Amino acid sequence: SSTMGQVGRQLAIIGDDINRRYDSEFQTMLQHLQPTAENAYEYFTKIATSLFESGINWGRVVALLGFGYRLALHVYQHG
Amino acid sequence: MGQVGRQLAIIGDDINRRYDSEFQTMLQHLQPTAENAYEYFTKIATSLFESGINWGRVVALLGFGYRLALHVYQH
Repeated sequence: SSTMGQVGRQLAIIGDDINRRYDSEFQTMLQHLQPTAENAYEYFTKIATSLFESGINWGRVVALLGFGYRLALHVYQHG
Repeated sequence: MGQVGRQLAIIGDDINRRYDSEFQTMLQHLQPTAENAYEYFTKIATSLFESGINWGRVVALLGFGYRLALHVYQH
């Protein structure tokens, strides 16, 4: 009924679109890095630094968070 | 490293370009104020996760929560 439920379902469309666009693209970059528990932190901070030197918006931040989630999940499963 | 950081910049800019106006439209229908920003965010998040959780939905929630907080701060 209320707007909250309509907005919540609209965000599912946004969230699934982001998830479907870039989840396989995050995994491709992890295959190239092959990060491990010993170097996941250094990889992520220099990836983050290289991202923010060219600008910062909320889209860049959420992209980095998504990649950091996949990277950590990758390390946990392949490390 | 260099390409990973540059590709996430393209992705992040595309995400920012693709959905920012959709967040503004949601805020104008909610007409939120400081007093009820919590109630709106908490209920929206409930509706979002009724149909499942994935990182794409969580980051969308955060990008909207940041727009909501930014909108509330102006008023």
